[PDB]
Amino acid sequence: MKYLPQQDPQVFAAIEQERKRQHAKIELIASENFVSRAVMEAQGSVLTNKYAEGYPGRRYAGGCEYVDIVEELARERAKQLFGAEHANVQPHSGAQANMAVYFTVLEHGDTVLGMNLSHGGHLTHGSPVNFSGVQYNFVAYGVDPETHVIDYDDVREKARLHRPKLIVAAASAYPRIIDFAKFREIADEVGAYLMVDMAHIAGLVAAGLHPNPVPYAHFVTTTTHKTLRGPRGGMILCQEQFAKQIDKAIFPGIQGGPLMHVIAAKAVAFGEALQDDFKAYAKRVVDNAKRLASALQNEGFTLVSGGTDNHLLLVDLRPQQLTGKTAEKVLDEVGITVNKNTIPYDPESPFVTSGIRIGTAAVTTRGFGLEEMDEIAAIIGLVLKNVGSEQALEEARQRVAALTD
Amino acid sequence: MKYLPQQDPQVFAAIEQERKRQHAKIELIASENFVSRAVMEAQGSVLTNKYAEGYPGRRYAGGCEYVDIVEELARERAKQLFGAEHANVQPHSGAQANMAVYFTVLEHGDTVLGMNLSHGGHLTHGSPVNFSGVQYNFVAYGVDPETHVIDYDDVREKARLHRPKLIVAAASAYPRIIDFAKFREIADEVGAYLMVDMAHIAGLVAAGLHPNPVPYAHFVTTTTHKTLRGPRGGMILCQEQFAKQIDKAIFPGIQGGPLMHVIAAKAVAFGEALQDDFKAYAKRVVDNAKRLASALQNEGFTLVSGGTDNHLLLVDLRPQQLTGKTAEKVLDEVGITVNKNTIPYDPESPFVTSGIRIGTAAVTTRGFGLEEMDEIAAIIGLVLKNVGSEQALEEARQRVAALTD
Repeated sequence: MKYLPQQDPQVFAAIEQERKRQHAKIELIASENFVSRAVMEAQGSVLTNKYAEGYPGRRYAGGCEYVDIVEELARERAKQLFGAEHANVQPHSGAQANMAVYFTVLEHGDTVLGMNLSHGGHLTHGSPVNFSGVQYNFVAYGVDPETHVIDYDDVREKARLHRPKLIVAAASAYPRIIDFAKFREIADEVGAYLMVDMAHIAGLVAAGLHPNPVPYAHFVTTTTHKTLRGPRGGMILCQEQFAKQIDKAIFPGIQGGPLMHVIAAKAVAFGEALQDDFKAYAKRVVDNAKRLASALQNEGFTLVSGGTDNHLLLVDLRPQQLTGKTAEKVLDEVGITVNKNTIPYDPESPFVTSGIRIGTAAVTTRGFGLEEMDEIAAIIGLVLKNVGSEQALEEARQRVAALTD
Repeated sequence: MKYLPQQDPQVFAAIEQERKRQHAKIELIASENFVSRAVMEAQGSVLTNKYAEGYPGRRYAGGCEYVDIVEELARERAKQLFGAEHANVQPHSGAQANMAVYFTVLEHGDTVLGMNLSHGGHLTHGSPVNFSGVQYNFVAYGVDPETHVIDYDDVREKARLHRPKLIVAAASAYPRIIDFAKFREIADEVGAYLMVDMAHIAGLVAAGLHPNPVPYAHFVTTTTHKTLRGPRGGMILCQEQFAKQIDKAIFPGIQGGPLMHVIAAKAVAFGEALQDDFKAYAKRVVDNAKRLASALQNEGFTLVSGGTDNHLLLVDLRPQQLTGKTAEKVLDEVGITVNKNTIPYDPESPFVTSGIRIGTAAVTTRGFGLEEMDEIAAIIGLVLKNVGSEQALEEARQRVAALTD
């Protein structure tokens, strides 16, 4: 940076602190990742100056000749990446991506079937304090109490009973592979649309390590900033029959002027995803997640679903008689960043929880491998089995520092 | 740039073309402006890596210690700038800022009174193809057919008849000062909330050249990227009694994770706005708009409202027997960027129009003064009075090139 340190010393100092923090801490938040310097440079471009209401070629303003190219590059790379017939790269977030799809196919008060929020489902999949649960009539399907895998007979029973107009698949904290073929089969029986919110698994789908929902879903929403390793924003994928309706829902439906600088960075992120190195990266993410899961069990931890199939895992902390809140607090003290997360059939509230959510996407971008996964799990064991001991937390603090150079 | 040219030659080339375009063209789109290099550097920071769901201190994730400072800096500077009791700097856009306020005080199907869209009102103020007109029952007030100034007796009559729960004030294409005192007086009579969408006039309010709506409105929404000269995003200002409700409406209401890198740039933009130079800048914007308005009338053009009080003006093209579409097209050929805009009581559709919207905020940032305003208006006269002559458009093309170095 050059102009910011002179202009705003207060803001620059906090950014530099955050920059050093991201390097020092072990970042295990499943939704977080580190973007390349090329992605950031695209977000810090002059493209923020341009109002580009509308779509490439069909704009409601002149001078969009070059930002059209940028958006088309973002749309075509995404179609090439996921095998979609249409893409919309304008959603400001995953929340707005979901919102636009809901705006497309649903009237106010329509019944929608999504995943239970305490079982892995996202806030935008029917939270009573979120727009989705207030605007639409959301019913929930769950996971098996023992295996923690989606009960597909329950998805079928809830669909046949409540008769939803839309079925939503995918989650924020589900460590297993989602059977999209069964979700479409259930949707076809009740005559409902199938939406898949692949936000978390997007990068794994792009690398071919998680089944692609695109051939099975009518709508596929995602964030660009999770396993896809792009800028903070959203995207909608659909077949050409909904293409016009999806575009109208974003603009002039729920949004206004798009973020052309962020869309530029999306294109860069999609470009990086198409390369062979990203496929090797995403496999290491999955390999690291399996290794970390196995190593935590070795330490004596119980895991939700008994392991993982993707990038994230959930630790059932009930055997250790610890809450997610307590675990989150004590690991923050030693330099490990997690988040408290409800486990399926949690006896605790969403603000206390009985579990922690851990992802490997961030540490794998850094260069962490199977060996580092063994050490991370060993530190977690030392911390959580000795919460009252400051000498163990000091030992953990030094071992965290050794991993991060 | 360093890493983007190597990583993505296609995206970098289009950005460089856009960079050169912004320098070459005369940018007269009223909603557009040029951000400082410090604002861009904040948007191209590592802050995009961090999930900061919640608010400073009351986060739903750990490691937010430094991004909290950034957001607090953005919130406190905005409060210092506009004299507000509370600020929310998380809205991804002006559309989402408006959406959150609507989500706060209104149920589905509630009556809301906003400005007529063909008279100056914005898309989010009740368009039947926008979420606002579909979600809520929008009624419109208008301007006087002769003076084009808001008919405040009509605002009062529409409010007393339709009994709205909320009244929205402000516009996308209104060249005069809005009487917020009268809007609150009308709202108090019918027992309705008053929302002011100051998106366009925000920078002029910050410099004290347009009356502050804050003391009069229950809610004040705005974009940060117009006359405020900041990054592309939104903001909500309100009194402390709605503070908790407004925060809940943004998260977990309509959004998810905020854009911390954009919020950083918002803080930088607010910091730049607090300085004395910005007040001198914003006065020049107003001075330039008055000079350009007077000079266009000198050329023989009819203006909506007979001039301007702010940053923008509307040219009534009916005397020249030209549509806004035609004027927009021919000025694009010579290097002047405008947008077609409906004039009050337009006989043409919103896709053809009888007028063009012109703003001075962008050219004033460049260094354009009263002399340059005289020349810009002279070129517009040459172009629009000689649409069929290629020799005049070539003469105009060279005169545009002379203004932009």
